[PDB]
Amino acid sequence: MLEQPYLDLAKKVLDEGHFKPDRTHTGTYSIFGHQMRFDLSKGFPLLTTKKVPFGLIKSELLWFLHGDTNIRFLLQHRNHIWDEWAFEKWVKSDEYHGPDMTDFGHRSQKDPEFAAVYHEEMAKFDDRVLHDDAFAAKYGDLGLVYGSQWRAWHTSKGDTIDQLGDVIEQIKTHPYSRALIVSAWNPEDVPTMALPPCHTLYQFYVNDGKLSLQLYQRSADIFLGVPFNIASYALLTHLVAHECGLEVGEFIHTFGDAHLYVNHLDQIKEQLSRTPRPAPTLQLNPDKHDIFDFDMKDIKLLNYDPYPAIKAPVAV
Amino acid sequence: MLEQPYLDLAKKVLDEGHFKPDRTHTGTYSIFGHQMRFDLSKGFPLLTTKKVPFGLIKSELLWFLHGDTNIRFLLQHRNHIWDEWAFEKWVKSDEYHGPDMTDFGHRSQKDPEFAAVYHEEMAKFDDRVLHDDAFAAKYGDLGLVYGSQWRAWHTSKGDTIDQLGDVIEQIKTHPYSRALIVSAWNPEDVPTMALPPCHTLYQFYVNDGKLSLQLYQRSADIFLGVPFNIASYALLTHLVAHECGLEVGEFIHTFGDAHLYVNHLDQIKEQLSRTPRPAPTLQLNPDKHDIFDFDMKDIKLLNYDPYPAIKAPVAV
Ligand SMILES: O=c1ccn([C@H]2C[C@H](O)[C@@H](COP(=O)(O)O)O2)c(=O)[nH]1
Ligand SMILES: O=c1ccn([C@H]2C[C@H](O)[C@@H](COP(=O)(O)O)O2)c(=O)[nH]1
Repeated sequence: MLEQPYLDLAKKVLDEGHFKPDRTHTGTYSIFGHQMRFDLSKGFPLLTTKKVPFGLIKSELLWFLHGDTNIRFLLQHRNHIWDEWAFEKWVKSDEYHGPDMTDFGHRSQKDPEFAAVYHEEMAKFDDRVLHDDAFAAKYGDLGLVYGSQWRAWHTSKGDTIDQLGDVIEQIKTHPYSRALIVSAWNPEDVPTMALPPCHTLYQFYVNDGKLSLQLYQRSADIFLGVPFNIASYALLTHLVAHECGLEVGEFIHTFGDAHLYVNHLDQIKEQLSRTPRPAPTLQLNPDKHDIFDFDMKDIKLLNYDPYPAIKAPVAV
Repeated sequence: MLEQPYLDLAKKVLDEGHFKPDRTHTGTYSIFGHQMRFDLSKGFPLLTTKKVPFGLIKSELLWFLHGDTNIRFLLQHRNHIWDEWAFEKWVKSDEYHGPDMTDFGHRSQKDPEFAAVYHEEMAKFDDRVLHDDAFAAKYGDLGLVYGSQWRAWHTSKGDTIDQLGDVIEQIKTHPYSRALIVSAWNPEDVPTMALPPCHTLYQFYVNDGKLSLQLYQRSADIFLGVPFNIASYALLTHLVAHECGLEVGEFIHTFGDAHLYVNHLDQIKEQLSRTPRPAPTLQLNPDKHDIFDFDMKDIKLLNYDPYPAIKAPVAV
């Protein structure tokens, strides 16, 4: 079926993936360099071998698409994918008066009581970002997250470039352009970032009237990351095609360091014994065409019928 | 043999490569998305199925390595790879008093006399850049060529970053870093460039004590470009390893738009009937270690024994 390339990457890593020490304190089995591709005319590459929440994907993408850097948008749609990053800022600031929270991610993963204290504090934070406009403005704003690199690349003139909106125009005028690239990697900022963009750079290509996208990920966590990463960019490819009145082609996923955290081995294995089902089908709103103005209800997933979810530890 | 991956890309493009209109006015057969890899412990991937001038590769690389943007360095080593770009600037400037030269590349490819006039003017230019220090400084300096993007990324503070020297330090301190990336793609400059960098971005990786590099090329001309592109980055990988006291691993070559100009079909075909020979062997100077201070005589190619050269039209 459609998702086989994923399953083959997992198998691949389990076999010849070498043990390499990673930034976190968990180990990894990894390979360097891998291309994988999905034919979007065959369906949406949302894994059926485990329930992946399409909502977190759909709302996070619109977030980037709006050039939004404030977590407040995510939280209103019950998306806490980025909470961790806002919170850490809030914690080491002068206005924080409460439990230590140092190394919170590790400490919570290691202490029962702490985790509960953590969720009380993070619960407080999420309420402040939601209601206190000044708080949201001072702590919910991440600054350098995708939607900013995509839609507001700050120039040396202090100006700002809409990389994405710009390339979409070139796609409509010079479809045969071999430079329809959007990059999220800025050398001046990357050395002072908690996490440089994993999704370094992507490229569009148009031939025979159908759109294609190739993403370059410098670091991927197979079991947890990739299932989300694939759906995000396959979805981007759809929306861009919708806008450009083009047909959908292929999503090519190139990798740098593709890895599997050792604390995920049993889970990946169990998944590897499941039989892919017929991939779901995506439906974008026919009437709406400005994908920058698209909202939740304009993107639908039909016939998604996956296997139960596989819970697994997040590495630290 | 070693170069089979190249030959397979060529075969691949000839078979399912679709005809796509390109920027120039020649046509192309192309594919979007391709990974190819070479095991540098097996030898240097300099094609034996046709004589590729290692010198133009070796001297151009040192050029980039020195953060040099002035063509004057190339010309002293009889390298005219970049002349075309300096010259065009010189031509449309106030100080140019001579034959029209408009569209010179095409006009020369189309007129016998013109071509001779062209080579007289370009001969003049090359002598001025070589001897007139102010001329060299005003016309030989390209400004935004690789060695600048690599070793002097201009920041928004007007400052300058040595991307390359910086990553080499991280390789020596955090070998297991999944962010050892050097990028040559700057969104603010790319929309005002004759040719945005084809060699968009590369990534290093270290495991089991041996270095690896993966290059991402957004546009490749199989017959003419790639044979040079491969040797350039395989060589970079060697020098970086030499510096870091590491072993050499693999060169992974990912592609965006890989193409074959139709005016190269007979030539590629003829090459495809040749039988690869044993790949040559590279030797870097054992005593010298600062690769930024390396010069010609510190890099040697042993046992290179290729088939005759294949002359073919440059597309325009
Ligand atoms: O969408 C994403 C975002 C992150 N990661 C992972 C990759 C690594 O596991 C970690 C980033 O590690 P570093 O390369 O920064 O060290 O986060 C993914 O797999 N997918
Ligand atoms: O080292 C190089 C440099 C350039 N090119 C080619 C790729 C294309 O043939 C042309 C650049 O075309 P655009 O993508 O800019 O349109 O130059 C190569 O193959 N190898």
